This record gives sequence, structure tokens and C-alpha cells, in this order.
Amino acid sequence: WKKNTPFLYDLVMTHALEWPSLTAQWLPDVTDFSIHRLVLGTHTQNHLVIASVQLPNKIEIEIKINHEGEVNRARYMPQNPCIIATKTPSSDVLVFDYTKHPSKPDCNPDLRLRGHQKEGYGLSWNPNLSGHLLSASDDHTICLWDISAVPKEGKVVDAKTIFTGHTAVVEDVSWHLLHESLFGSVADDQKLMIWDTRSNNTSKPSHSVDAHTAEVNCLSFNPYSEFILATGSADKTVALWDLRNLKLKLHSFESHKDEIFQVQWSPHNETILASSGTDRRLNVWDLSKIGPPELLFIHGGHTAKISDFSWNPNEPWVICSVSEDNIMQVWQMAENIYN
Repeated sequence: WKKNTPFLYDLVMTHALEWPSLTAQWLPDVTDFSIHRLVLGTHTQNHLVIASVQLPNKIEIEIKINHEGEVNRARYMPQNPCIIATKTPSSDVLVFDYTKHPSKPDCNPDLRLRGHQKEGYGLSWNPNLSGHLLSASDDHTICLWDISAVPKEGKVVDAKTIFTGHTAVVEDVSWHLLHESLFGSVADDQKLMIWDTRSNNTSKPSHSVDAHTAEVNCLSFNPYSEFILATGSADKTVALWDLRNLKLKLHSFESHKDEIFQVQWSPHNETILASSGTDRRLNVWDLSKIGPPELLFIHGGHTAKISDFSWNPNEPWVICSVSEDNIMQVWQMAENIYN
């Protein structure tokens, strides 16, 4: 694979980190080259990490913040990207404003968020209501907090609402991109559930489909279409969904030869979606080419399970993917391949 790269990439960078990261997300600020930044974590003292990346038109660690337990997931708040929520290996979800913490570390989170009885990974900030955070847990619950309602000197926040519709481990949660009340969740009970926070019944979802034939592990809403979202599963399938007819699956993307953990739409291209998991492959899909023609690219760079990945928001087709052997890769498939 390493020998074949000039054929398949316009860019590939490999970085062995000192510790594995379970988490990867590009921050939205970019400053011959340009400087981009990634939110990462450690697994096995733990830190919340901000790294720098030079990209054309080196990777340095900029910020390490003491974290209790590994960082299961870390997500920046869209309305103030200095704010980062993290999932811990305990019931706690933590919140850090990276500017209120030392350059190098000495765990003293800015907020500790209560309401779960077990650890999880799923985590999602509302991009339409500032400080509304959702978290999914192995306890079968989804918790909601409004951190914007928390007093200046408040360090502890109880869950505003707990959603209980699921009957198994809740794997992932994600807000809708346009509708401030609407989010989706996926769980081990094989369901996708669409929830409406304006509803008083926190035990029953607005809609509910039996999405998959095994555990549903991830979901992602389309940033270009109000109606479209995708799920990924222990099914080894990515399923496609329309909010106007949830009961029938629009499509199935086959396939990974193993369990799917992440699915994310492109921020630049409405027909483009990527997925990954335990087969150590990150696949890029093209809706438009359905009628496997919809498989546009297989990224074979990783030699361990891929933990998370993120589409760079400033630089089309750039992806950061991180694996369980400590490897972070920043890569862009060849222009020849998408156009």
C-alpha cells in the first residue's frame, strides 16, 4: 500500500502519536502553507490534546490538558470552539475551555456533567441552540444539558432531560443540522430513533425504525439536505434514510468486511459520505453513482482498527483518521479520482 500512494493520493501524511487517540475532529479555524488544528485525546496520565497541522494551499502538539481516564470522544462547541466536551470511561461527561488551562499540564474540568450511570461515546452539540449537548451511554439513556443556562461559577450540571426510549446500549447521538428540536440516536436494540425535544414524553421518540440486523453504531445527518441521514452498523452496512419516509431504507452500502463504527458526510459535497471501523478500512461513498459503483475510494493506510475520523472543513477531500496502534493519518485521495 505505501508503495502505491502516489497513484491514489494527492496527500498522505502519517504520524505515530505517543498514545492512541480514540477521537479526532478538525477545529474550524485555519491560519505557502496554512495551519489547521485537530482535537485529539489519549488512551492509557491522559490528556485532552490540541494539535497543529501544516497543509498546502509538520504536526505539533499545542495544548495538553489533564483528563481523567482516556478520552472516549471530544467535540468542540460550534458557537465557541474553545469549548470541548469529552466522554470519560466513567459516567461523567466533562467540559473544557482550553484557554482557561495551562500551556503544558500539571484534572480540573470547567464543568462536570451529571446524569449518566455508565460510560459511552456518542456526543453532539446543538449547532442551533448554544450549549445544548447530547450524550449517549451504555446505560441505555441519552442525556441533554444546556450549559448556557449554567451560572458563571457553576462547575456541576445536572441533565436537563434524559431520553429513555432505547432498550439497550446507546451507541451514538446526533443533532439535526437545521431543526433545533430534532435529533437522532442509534443503539444496540437495532433502532434509529428520531427525537423531538419539544415533546414532554421523554420515553417515546418522534419516529422509530428498525434500522439494521445488529447493533447500530453511528449516525450522521446530511449537511445539505434536511431529510437525509445515514447509519452504520455491526451489520457491516451503511444504510441511507429519508426523514419523509423513515420506514423504508433508501439504500444500503455494501460493504466493509467488518463492524462499522463511524460514518460522516462530507462538509463540501452532498452526495459524499465516508465510513470506517474494525476492518481497518475507511471507505468513501458516492450516492450519485448508485445504478459497487457507489464505492468511490478505499483508504488502506491503517494497520489497526480505525477509531474515529474527521473531514477537514476548510480543505475539500482532506480527512484525518486515527487508529488503535497510535497512527494518525492526514490524507487526500487523488483529484483524478473524484473529478
